[PDB]
Amino acid sequence: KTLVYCSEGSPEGFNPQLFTSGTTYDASSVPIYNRLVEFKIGTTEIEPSLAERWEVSEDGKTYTFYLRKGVKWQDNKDFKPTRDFNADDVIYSFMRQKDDKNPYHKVSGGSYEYFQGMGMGDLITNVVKVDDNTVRFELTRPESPFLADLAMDFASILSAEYADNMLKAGTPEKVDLNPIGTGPFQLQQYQKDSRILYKAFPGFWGTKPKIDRLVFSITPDASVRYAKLQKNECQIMPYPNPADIARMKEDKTINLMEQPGLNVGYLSFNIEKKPLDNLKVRQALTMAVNKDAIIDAVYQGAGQAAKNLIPPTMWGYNDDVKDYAYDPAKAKELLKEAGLPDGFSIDLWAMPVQRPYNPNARRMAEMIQSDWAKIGVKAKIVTYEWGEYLKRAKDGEHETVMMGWTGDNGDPDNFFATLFSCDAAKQGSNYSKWCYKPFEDLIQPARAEADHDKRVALYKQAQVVMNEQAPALIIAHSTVYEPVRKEVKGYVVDPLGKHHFDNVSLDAGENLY
Ligand SMILES: NC(=O)CC[C@H](NC(=O)[C@@H](N)CCC(N)=O)C(=O)O
Ligand SMILES: [Cl-]
Repeated sequence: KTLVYCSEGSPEGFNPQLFTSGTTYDASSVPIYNRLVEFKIGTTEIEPSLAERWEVSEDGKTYTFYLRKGVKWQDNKDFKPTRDFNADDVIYSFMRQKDDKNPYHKVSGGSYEYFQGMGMGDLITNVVKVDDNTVRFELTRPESPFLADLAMDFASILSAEYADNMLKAGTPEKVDLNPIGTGPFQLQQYQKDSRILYKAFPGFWGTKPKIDRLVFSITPDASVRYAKLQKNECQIMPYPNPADIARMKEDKTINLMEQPGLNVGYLSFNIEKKPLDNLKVRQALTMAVNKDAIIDAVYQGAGQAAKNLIPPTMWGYNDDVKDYAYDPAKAKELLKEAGLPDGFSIDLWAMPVQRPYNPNARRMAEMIQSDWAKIGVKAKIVTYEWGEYLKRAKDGEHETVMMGWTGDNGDPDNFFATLFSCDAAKQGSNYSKWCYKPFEDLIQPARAEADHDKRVALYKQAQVVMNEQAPALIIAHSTVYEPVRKEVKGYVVDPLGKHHFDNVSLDAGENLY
């Protein structure tokens, strides 16, 4: 049986270590690779995966994983494995990211954005082979999110034998170009911006998928995606046009699943660029924007105007945080107070693809542009190919940039630290380039703290500190809609935002209306 998924854009590549977009993860880490541990689908409950069990030392600084035996690696034209998954695969996977003397560290540019943005290098002091089936992580300090971190895409396990061979053959880049995993699907063909083809991996260690061919039809226009869905040219699609939601609910070919998103959409201010280093200017740009008007016009009601980086469904949420008011007059006065009575010009980057937290960045940019103009700020809307967009914003080239997040592990650390820490400003996904000690003073002890109520207290104050400094314009938390042909059984919406096909089957017959 063949399932066709209409994806929203092209993946950036096939080694998940090197990238941060859900687009890439759906095409790489989710189908092809495994992690040591895995969340139960639809939840953030951690379950055994490549590690069948683990122990944690009483001081929390040592994690020992006992690895599943008999796990086969995939094969391709350049690689046939001579051994099964073991500790060396795990050690290669992490040392490549951590160690600049590992031969693969600079391969494909070595942009381990998650690894570096989460400060995993300062945390993980060693990864040790206890024996062929036992690996030990040694940490410099306790880290409550660490187990959840190992369930994330960036911590996918790559093949050390494959890596060995490709290095000896003088073509190490093939590890990143031609993926070899332990997972349920293997990559068969990729035609850039057109299609991805997968077949079920016969030697897969887990429960076999109920489909044996998986096709991604790369389809960036949401209206075209829905047209294909109605024709059953694809059976699943993400990010429907917000205007389409009403007739989709009446569409008897599909089940329209919906849930509150574990996500956020925002506009990052690059505080390295004038005049965005000025606090009153950031507050003025924030107060000029009517967020409720964006929820109405861009999301067509399907979300909530935001004051905090984390959505209401994330624990630690601080409801006592004080929203910036929509007040252009006062925003103009703040600019005057800042010594900018005649405003200024600034660029506003908007991605060209739909995101779970932003269904139409272009249209939203036009609204913010119109809002900013009322206070004398002239925004220039800029866009890039999705992969290039992320790369250049990571390089700090933007002045302001539209951005967002679906949580990866259910933990507040994965929002506050991964998006707004100093580590993330230097080498991660903090495109505000904001590095602020009183923030660090909260989010860093919060990771090390094991007491849940104490973690809640620290994150609540991190929201206060962040709101006071306005390093980003926090716009929305959005409703998630996932249209699925009724012929599809077994599909489960992921609050962590990836799309999983290893669990789905297709009915015998089909609806032709
Ligand atoms: N600027 C960035 O690196 C963020 C891009 C953003 N990524 C994510 O939200 C992560 N958490 C991947 C998880 C997911 N999308 O399912 C994106 O738009 O994909
Ligand atoms: Cl909020």
